[PDB]
Formats: sequence, C-alpha cells, structure tokens
Amino acid sequence: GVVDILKGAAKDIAGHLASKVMNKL
Repeated sequence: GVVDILKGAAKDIAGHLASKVMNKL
C-alpha cells in the first residue's frame, strides 16, 4: 500500500514547502 505514497510524494511537493516554512515558523 506504501506505493500509493510514492505517487503522492510527487505532489507532496506543495506540502513539502509548507511544512518547510511551517516548521521554520
């Protein structure tokens, strides 16, 4: 089922930036 996480990881990009800034906050 982890596979579903791979295809999602592609877009996780948008969230990756937030978490980046969010965490920094």
